[PDB]
Amino acid sequence: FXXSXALL
Repeated sequence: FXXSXALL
């Protein structure tokens, strides 16, 4: 969840 792990 919350995108790819780049930002979150």
